[PDB]
Amino acid sequence: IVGGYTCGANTVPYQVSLNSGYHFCGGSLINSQWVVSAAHCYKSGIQVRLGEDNINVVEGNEQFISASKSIVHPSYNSNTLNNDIMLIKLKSAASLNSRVASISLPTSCASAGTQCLISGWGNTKSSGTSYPDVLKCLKAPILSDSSCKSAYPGQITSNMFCAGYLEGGKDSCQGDSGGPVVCSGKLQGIVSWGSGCAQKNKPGVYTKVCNYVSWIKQTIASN
Ligand SMILES: COc1ccc(O)c(-c2nc3cc(C(N)=[NH2+])ccc3[nH]2)c1
Ligand SMILES: [Ca+2]
Repeated sequence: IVGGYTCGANTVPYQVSLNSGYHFCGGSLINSQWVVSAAHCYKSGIQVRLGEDNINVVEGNEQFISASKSIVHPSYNSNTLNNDIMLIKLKSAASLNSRVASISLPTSCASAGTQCLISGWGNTKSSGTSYPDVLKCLKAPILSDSSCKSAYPGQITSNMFCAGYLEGGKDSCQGDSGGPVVCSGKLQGIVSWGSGCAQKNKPGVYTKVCNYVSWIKQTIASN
């Protein structure tokens, strides 16, 4: 997260760290046994880490659960990143409390101008790598589709939305992928891609979760 602030331990209780021996992606807890992340975060050997704050120290509140299966969206395209969403089922259910809680799925999509909270342990520099130990937060607004499409002409599908600052300086970055974009208490986006990080006129692009709620519910209902 570039230009963000320290969230504070356990203030984002649905945030998970996808770990394969190091933090590689973010994710969101949607019920005690399922996590939602981005399809480009897929790999086998995924341990889901809940209740985290400093990902390098065990401080208490952490629950490490192995993924029983990951379900990448069948229409995911790794060249365009269209349908960049993945569901991970956990081997065992997490104990939900105040530090580990699920986030609700939206009933409607969000509008441009909606302010959302993006969080993650991804890079904090737009030039070079500085990964933090604790979770960073950034409040960013969803942008209008016309500004999004003028920024990435021909690269935005109806399953993507832009959120961020066109003047540059604040954005999500590498390491943040798969994590949550929460607006008004509802999961509206999944960190997906961007051109560099916090560069002017290059806002972050996110998976538009409101287009997948029936797919998520139908898939969880059958697995
Ligand atoms: C270069 O290697 C990788 C590998 C996986 C990623 O998700 C990313 C990545 N770049 C990203 C850029 C952004 C952004 N909003 N500017 C957000 C997530 C990203 N994730 C980069
Ligand atoms: Ca920790």
